[PDB]
Amino acid sequence: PEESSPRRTPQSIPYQDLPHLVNADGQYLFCRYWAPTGTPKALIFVSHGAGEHSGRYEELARMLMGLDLLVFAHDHVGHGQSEGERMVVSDFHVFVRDVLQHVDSMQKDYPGLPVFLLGHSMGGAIAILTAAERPGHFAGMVLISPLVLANPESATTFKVLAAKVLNSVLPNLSSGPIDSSVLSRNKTEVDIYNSDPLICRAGLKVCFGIQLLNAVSRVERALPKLTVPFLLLQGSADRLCDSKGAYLLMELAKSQDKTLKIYEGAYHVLHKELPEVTNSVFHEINMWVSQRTA
Ligand SMILES: *C(=O)N1CCC(N2C(=O)[C@H](c3ccccc3)[C@H]2c2ccccc2)CC1
Repeated sequence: PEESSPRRTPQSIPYQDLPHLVNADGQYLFCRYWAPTGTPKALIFVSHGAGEHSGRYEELARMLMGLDLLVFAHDHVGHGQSEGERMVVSDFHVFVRDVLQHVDSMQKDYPGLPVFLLGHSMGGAIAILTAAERPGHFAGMVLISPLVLANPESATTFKVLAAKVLNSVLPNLSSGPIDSSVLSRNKTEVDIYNSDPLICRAGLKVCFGIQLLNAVSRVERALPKLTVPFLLLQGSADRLCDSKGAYLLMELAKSQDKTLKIYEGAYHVLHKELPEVTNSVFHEINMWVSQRTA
């Protein structure tokens, strides 16, 4: 008997040449690490949003590593360089389970360190659910435009189409894709998003949209259990995650250490917005994590 051909990413790169982790379902997740030259003060997991991937966090990760944190991430199943049918998940909990496996694995290699989470959009719903599953385990969470409440006009349009796939057998159904111009007022960052071949810019598959509605439902039920410290950054003109969700998260979370910063006029991707906003986002995350790792 001979060993089968190396498992490769969806872009045909052997996983044996890349940092990776195999999840509970036997799926390979592509991993990224940014470690300081000294002994890290803390670990921080970066949780990307729907359709994107971990490579989009390069600059934020380098800033965090500059604070002597060991930053780590993986592409969620169905995204980027990880395995899985594109933007499909059997249940939304798979994302949370896989973050927990990676966090548990890193804490074995770097024991006794505080661990933080940083999430954007769906990645912020994943961070919230991860922290609610393990009360008292995480030192803090940084949320950038987390998915807590979808945009009201898009939630109504979807929930109707969703109950049509929920009543019949229609596997290939999909809604329309995101209008990339609403991601950011920074046109260069919108063009970069439109140029990245690791980003899935296809319309949302209805099955996946159902899992996002499950995520929103679960986030709402988790808020009375959420006690982790958090920093919440939200743009007032975000057409993807309505700002009303950020106010509801500040109100309903039980956390004793919660802070909200609103960026007036800003769109969704605050860490890739107009320079004045992006520089503030980086500075605020730096101060917030620096204060909680001293
Ligand atoms: C960050 O990762 N996200 C991706 C999903 C996106 N989104 C919602 O929220 C809407 C949704 C939610 C649940 C089921 C179906 C659709 C979509 C959306 C919003 C606005 C326009 C187009 C698509 C928020 C950001």
